[PDB]
Amino acid sequence: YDFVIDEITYNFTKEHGTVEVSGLREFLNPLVVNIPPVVTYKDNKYDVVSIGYAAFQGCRKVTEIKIPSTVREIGEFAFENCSKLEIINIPDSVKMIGRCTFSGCYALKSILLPLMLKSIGVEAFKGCDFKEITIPEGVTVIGDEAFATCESLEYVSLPDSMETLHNGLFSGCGKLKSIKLPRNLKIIRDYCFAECILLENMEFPNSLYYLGDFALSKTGVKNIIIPDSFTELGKSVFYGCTDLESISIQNNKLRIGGSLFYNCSGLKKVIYGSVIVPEKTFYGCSSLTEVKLLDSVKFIGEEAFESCTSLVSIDLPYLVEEIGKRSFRGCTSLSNINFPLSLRKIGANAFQGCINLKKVELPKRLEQYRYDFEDTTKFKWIK
Repeated sequence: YDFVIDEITYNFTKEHGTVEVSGLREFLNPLVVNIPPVVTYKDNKYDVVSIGYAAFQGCRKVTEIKIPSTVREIGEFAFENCSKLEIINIPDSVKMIGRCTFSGCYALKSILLPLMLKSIGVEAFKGCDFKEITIPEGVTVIGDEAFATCESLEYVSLPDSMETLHNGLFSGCGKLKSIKLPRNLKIIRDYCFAECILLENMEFPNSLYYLGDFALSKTGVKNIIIPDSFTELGKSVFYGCTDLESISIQNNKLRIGGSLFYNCSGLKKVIYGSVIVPEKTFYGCSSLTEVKLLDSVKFIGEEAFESCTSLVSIDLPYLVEEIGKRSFRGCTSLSNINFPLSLRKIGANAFQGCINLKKVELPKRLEQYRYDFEDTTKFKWIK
């Protein structure tokens, strides 16, 4: 630092007659930091116009910081890991909250953002203990993981003009039950709501066409309908959702990654119409008991229904061409399945472990696939 006044250290900044707060007085061997708007040093007055980069980083004993109206800029990391910080104000002139500014402020239970704020950086509020936050209408960017691990957050108002939610924005917000999405939202990026285990109420705007990888993983959703307005779902979007009971994805042209409902162990009912059921879509869906595949479904991917141990019947629609490797492996309850004459290929061990699959009917043309069933399965061969 350049000089110290009371408990606070200062650095000279380029603008004539100005200083930045650079930290607190430290001894080598409830705490309120009261930042003044003006300090005098060696007969000259200096306006306190900014808080420096990492100025209070790791100051784990501070409980309150009072920031004067003259502060117009706050550096990245400024209050990072201020884990006892409970009380702080952001002056009206501050336009950006930078990277990690409040990351790790686990005791911070509220904040009011300046109405003229324009951007919120990566991880800006990661771990803060807010119950609610309102984002001013003019905020045009909110960075990755800005509210990740905000474990008390129950209410958030996003700017209504926002069109993209960044990666991991609300990852780990395990008290968030609802969110109102911006009315013209286009894209939800990867991990956005991952581990929002209580999240139940979220309506999709008509404009929303993309959900990224793991975007709704380990959420609280109960019944999902993917409307025709979606054009792409990433991988693992609903991975591990334990409260999800039904899904409907009927659109024949929707692009979908693998593992969408992997480990959705509460999923009971499926309606599915996309042309391909990708790899591992329903892996480990051990409560799944009703599966409606629309006539538009033509391929059942590798391991798609592996470990669906409650599924007794499935009607394969009349134009199915391929069943993948291990597609019904370990479906212990599976008893009733048809093999349409459009079928060209059955993958290795597709019906391994299907111990209750006692009788099937196949064309002689597919008899080489008999080894992909349990040796107890009896076959009726169609000439």
